[PDB]
Amino acid sequence: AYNLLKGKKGLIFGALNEQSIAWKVAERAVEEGAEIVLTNTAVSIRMGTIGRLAEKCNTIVVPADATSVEDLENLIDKTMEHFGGKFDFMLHSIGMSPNVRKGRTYDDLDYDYLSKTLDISAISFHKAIQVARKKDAINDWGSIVALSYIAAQRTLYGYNDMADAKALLESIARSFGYIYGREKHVRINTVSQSPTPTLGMGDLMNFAENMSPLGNASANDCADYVLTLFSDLTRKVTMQNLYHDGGFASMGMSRRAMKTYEKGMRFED
Amino acid sequence: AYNLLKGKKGLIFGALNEQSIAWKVAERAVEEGAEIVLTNTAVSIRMGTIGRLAEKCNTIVVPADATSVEDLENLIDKTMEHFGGKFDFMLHSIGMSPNVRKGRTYDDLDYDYLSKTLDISAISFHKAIQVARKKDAINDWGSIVALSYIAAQRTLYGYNDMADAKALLESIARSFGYIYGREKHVRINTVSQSPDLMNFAENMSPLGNASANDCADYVLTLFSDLTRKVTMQNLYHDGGFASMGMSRRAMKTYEKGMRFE
Amino acid sequence: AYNLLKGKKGLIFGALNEQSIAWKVAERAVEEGAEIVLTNTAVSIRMGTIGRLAEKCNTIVVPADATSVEDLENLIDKTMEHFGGKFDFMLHSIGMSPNVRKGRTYDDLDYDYLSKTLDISAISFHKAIQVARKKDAINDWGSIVALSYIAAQRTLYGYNDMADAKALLESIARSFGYIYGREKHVRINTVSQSPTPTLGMGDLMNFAENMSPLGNASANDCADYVLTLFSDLTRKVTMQNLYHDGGFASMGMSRRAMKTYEKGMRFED
Amino acid sequence: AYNLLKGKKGLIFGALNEQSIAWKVAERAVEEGAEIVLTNTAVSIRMGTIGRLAEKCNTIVVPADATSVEDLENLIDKTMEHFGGKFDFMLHSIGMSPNVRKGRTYDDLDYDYLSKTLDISAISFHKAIQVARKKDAINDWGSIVALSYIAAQRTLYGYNDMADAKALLESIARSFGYIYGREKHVRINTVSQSPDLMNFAENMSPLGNASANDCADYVLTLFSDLTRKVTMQNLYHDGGFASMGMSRRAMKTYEKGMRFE
Repeated sequence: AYNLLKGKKGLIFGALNEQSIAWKVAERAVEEGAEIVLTNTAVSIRMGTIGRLAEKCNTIVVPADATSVEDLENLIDKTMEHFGGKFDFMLHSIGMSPNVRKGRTYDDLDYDYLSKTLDISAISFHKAIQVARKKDAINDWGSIVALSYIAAQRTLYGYNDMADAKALLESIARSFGYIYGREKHVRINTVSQSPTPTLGMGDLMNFAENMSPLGNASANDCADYVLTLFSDLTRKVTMQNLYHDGGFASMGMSRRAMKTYEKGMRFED
Repeated sequence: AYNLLKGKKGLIFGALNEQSIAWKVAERAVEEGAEIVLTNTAVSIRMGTIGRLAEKCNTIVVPADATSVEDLENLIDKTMEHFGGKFDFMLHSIGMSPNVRKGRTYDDLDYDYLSKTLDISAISFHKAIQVARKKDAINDWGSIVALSYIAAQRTLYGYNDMADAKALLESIARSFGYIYGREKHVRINTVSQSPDLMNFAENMSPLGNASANDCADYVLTLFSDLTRKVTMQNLYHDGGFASMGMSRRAMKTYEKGMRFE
Repeated sequence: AYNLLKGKKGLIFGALNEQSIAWKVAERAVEEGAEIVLTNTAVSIRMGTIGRLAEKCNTIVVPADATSVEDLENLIDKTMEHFGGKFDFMLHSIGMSPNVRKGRTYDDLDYDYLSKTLDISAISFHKAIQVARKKDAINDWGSIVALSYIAAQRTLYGYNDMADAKALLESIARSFGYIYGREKHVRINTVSQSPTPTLGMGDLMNFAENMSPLGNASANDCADYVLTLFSDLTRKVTMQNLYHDGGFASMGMSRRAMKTYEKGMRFED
Repeated sequence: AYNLLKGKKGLIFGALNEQSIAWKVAERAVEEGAEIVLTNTAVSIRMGTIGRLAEKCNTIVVPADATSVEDLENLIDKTMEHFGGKFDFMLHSIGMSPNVRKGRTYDDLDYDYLSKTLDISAISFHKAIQVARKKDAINDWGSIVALSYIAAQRTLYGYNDMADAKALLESIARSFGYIYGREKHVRINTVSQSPDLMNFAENMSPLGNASANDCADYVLTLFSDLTRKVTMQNLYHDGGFASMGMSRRAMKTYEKGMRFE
């Protein structure tokens, strides 16, 4: 409780449940003296899950499909209403693939499903920032963050069209980082996070834990790092893809990972 | 004339005119002993230019919208009929942004325009590979190349949504490289080619900018058996640009600009 | 003044004068509630410059050639004495090239001078960390930072053998990051900083200012960012080369840089 | 046999035995119509193995400690005498760590050992290029390659100070690439080659690990005129390893390891 975000206002997407990273950013950002507004889809809100978080953080849950420019124009107006003007930061934490959910392989994509994957997981970020820019919703030296994963750089079996969506997301962070930065000094970055619970499940989380010298970064560790990016101490950090993974991105082989791999290869013999 | 591609068969997208990289790849690939099939839009073919290349390369041009799975299915069928079965290599050299054409700023995109940008410039690559995979069109140890640009990594003002499309294209090369590679050992790579920006890149690059002729020669290596273990790479072909922070030549021009200010 | 480094102890190398980045990290780290020890060469101290900073921050200036394992073993003992035990963080900010100073070009190196360049600018970092590790000088979840520059990745005319030294420095951060991390969860990173005053002079600082949407990062901006890395909020950030450059690393061409370049190319005609 | 290097002349360091990449580069380079000169340490030559390669390649082996500027001066003189003037390409394939040989952990390095590691594995590359530049030994549009490994970017437990030496080697390629390129248009690149680690890399890489034969073929492309605009690059030649996060094959082996635990 350093009061890092004292007198700072933000919008957080993608708080579903207590386990979700955007949920932890929300409750941890207020803890640091921030006012926030929450958003998710009606089918996400109606369940009644996020409302509980929007009790804790005081503040409101504004319904919006983040792929709908209309829903985003409403979201920004209702967000700016609630704060009584501009805000400082925004957390984008959205992404799913109908290709993954319908069990299509990467060499058997449905291209309507792919358009949805790219729209929900990446273009939504551009849409959210463009609506904000047009309504001048964000103060000078504000901070926009989107969550990403290293499949954007290095292919992960079964992660499918989400890898390509994360690459597109990270590029939008650069492209829009330049425009918003040269104009109003607003910084835009991606945090490339460890695989986190709720093919990003059991065996992969063990591999990444063992490979990473500091182990996997928790959702709480992620929330911790993101606060730094919303603080004035990261003002000159923009257009970056920041690995938050206990060193995973910088590792070829750990002794601990090889010890497991060698057993898989040798144990029987 | 090394006969690098003797006995090899190729499909080439994006040959428009004599200045096109894809055009130079087609004529160099035939010089190196490859058989090829050309493809572009019906409208491109109708303008009469690509027919000149098909005659020189002793082959056919098959009309296809590369964003249309149906057209790509027809194309792969006609290509395999022309060759009498499977082929070895494929060049994707397509890309266009309606947002750029209409002079839209990056913070005033049309999202229907952006959909077209991504589809023509990136998803068209996935579509062509997936149709080829389903028809088993490509021989084991085949080679697929798409052309890209460093805006995929580093922002160029005014390159607009094409930067994001290139980032997506390069990711498709990796995603599909893994899938096509593990089975049939087909390699998939992007060549990040050279492009006032032209003058800046020329002076920044110790060897100067790569020409379309230069790029054609480099792509031949990737279709050759000599690059069989090179896959899922984004290969800078730019006379050193991607590895430069500042050259003497580029700094001298910039300094003169600071003094005229 | 968030009290980020409340009850935290560190060692800072390379404070020469008020303009120097390690000087600003020192005075800014105490401001955030840290105790520090200062070090430089006798010829740096004797001038009497750093002593003034070691008045402001209370604490001592311990003389040490950071290329001498003997001087470093003394430094760590005297540092741990002064704190009455282990410390938490360490700032490495050392580097020069006799090749640069004697005006030799990269294709006319003196190889004794190169050994010195690599030793002062990179191997010194390994030496400092190895001495610390052998004396268990650093608490669990401690943070080691070395300052670097993008010439490590992208060649800069006239920057000479320093580019190769920065590449070697950044690699040591990874190599030692893994060892110190898997054992005692100590994180190790490099901050790749903007060109900063005291070929990293006038025309280059203008180019980097114009190219970077947020302009060059100051020594004060750098000190700000480094505090985040010493804080508990970056615990899972290790083996990273972190660009702090107003977006330089992520830029191909800004409108503002091209406006200057086009004048250089066209103005006369 | 493409005659890729017809009329070209090369100097090759690091050929020890039939299994060496440098050995395979020498014999493939001659097959492709190059003339070469071989170099290794006096002690290496005395063991009798490399003389077999010099006979096959119809050439000489010149003794040189590649860390000795004096020996490199003698080598470049003898090479240029053998060829009757300038040559086109050079392969650096040297590297050894006394710290690794003596089983020193990375947090217990000997700094005299580390000096030797850096000198043999990295600075030797600068030394050879600088001596070649001063004697103007290399033709315009020549090609210099050194062999590297991805430990330069991503940490492998037990690869030790060799990881840092590879990071330094790759930086020298860029630093010297710019200087040699701007004048004489000589390209300088590193090839980041494949290497239980061998099994892990084989299963992670969609195409499997690159062999020394594979690497020789790829290096031929970099000595050929077809790669003239490729410089200051670190080129992964690894069947896709550098672009992989996790493969099905690698994950299956790892899963079996988790269950045996």
